[PDB]
Amino acid sequence: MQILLANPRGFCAGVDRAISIVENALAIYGAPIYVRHEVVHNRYVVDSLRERGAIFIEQISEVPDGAILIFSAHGVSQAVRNEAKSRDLTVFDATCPLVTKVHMEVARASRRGEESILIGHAGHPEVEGTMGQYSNPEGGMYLVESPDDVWKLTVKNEEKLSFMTQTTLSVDDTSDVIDALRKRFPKIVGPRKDDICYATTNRQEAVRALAEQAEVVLVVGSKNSSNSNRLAELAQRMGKRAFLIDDAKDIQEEWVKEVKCVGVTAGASAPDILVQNVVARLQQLGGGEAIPLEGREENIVFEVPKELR
Ligand SMILES: C=C(CO)CCOP(=O)(O)OP(=O)(O)O
Ligand code: SF4
Repeated sequence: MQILLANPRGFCAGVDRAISIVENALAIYGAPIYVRHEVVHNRYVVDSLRERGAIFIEQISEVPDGAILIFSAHGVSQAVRNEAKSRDLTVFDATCPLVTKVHMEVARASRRGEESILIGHAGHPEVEGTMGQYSNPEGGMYLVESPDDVWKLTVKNEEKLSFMTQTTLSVDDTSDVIDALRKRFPKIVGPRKDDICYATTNRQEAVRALAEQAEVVLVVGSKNSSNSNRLAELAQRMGKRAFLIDDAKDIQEEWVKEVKCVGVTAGASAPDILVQNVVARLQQLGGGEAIPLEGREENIVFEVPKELR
């Protein structure tokens, strides 16, 4: 059994920064450090940090007065940032710069009273944060997930309309939704293609190349990781069996019985030690040296805030 590794895979720049933000806070100020929402969507990263004294909560009301609070990499609404601000709290913001970029555009549209449409998945914290940058009661902020949602949307002024996207979507599904938006609203304005980040695009491109060669694909990532789910889906749609797994213990022997080529990749929040343990398990089940595919080079790093060096 040949083991192939996708490239790129694993940590993006935003996740690396967000994790360092919480590790350095804990180091500078000692435990506890409160974090609103899982800092990134990975069970192993979250447990590692909790076991070091980060405490993960869902609402600002759970955080005591005097505390240090970190916003997750997914970002937060204005109302959240305001509730934190009115409270007696030291705040560090781990929001990925690439999410912040979308926030600034939503905020600009709000100020203009011009309506905006986000493509994204209902209930995701990134969507709640980005929708929550819009407050102008005179325009509007609408969420669509699919062409069918576009076909039912009505807006107040279709001559003044722009769109934004969640950072971790399917590049291909999002393309379909934009084509629908432009047919329904010919004067809609947007970025040249979408707001899907470089890491999400590259890991999709990499898993496409991986699935071309492998009969089975394992995607290391947590159930609630939106970008990881898109990797598994992509492979499945190319007709490969694909499984989303947190660690090596999730691998079922049947999944790889009589398989000649298995591929492994990792979503943007999954640490490389988990992939190493997956490879070790595949090897026990008969695989050989893991071979990395050639891949698009990633070179972007986002530094922690100077106050957290
Ligand atoms: C940290 C992120 C903000 O885009 C995304 C990368 O990590 P993850 O925490 O797995 O988020 P997603 O559920 O949006 O994919
Ligand atoms: S997946 Fe993209 S937007 Fe989300 S944290 Fe990573 S680099 Fe930032």
